[PDB]
Amino acid sequence: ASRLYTLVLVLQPQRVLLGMKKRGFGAGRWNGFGGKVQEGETIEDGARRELQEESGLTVDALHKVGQIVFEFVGEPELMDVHVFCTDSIQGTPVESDEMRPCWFQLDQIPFKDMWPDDSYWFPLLLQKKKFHGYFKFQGQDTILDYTLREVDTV
Ligand SMILES: Fc1cnccc1-c1ccnc2[nH]ccc12
Repeated sequence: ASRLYTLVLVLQPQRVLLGMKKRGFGAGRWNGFGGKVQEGETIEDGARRELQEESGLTVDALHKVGQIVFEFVGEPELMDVHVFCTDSIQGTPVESDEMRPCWFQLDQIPFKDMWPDDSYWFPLLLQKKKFHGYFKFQGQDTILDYTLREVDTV
């Protein structure tokens, strides 16, 4: 009933890396790096793979920080997004035809140009909290209803 996705935030003490997606689903918004998990791959391995594909960066250990389920009314499949963070990467962020990376100071996170749910859970990430969330959307701009709770085990 749900499809697995990953989302990785490279979050360091004073800055966070986001990428502006150029095409496809979510294009035109700043976000972390991620995508669909493949057959025979663990969620964390898929998170690591997608970070490389989309940003050019190599991460070793990833830390689980959240799970968010998205419902888009009128679409049957829920999107089960597993969120991870890291403070330690190798490589320089790469701009490609699919993605434009940029570092942001923590006070300048571009919420108006991000998915609207990020305004709810990104501040929990910044304060090193973990969470379970569920957001029901109509279209890509309107949150009809949501739940969001902090957890000790993701
Ligand atoms: F950007 C996506 C890509 N694939 C699946 C789900 C999302 C998504 C949907 C709604 N809000 C979001 N905030 C951060 C990611 C995200």
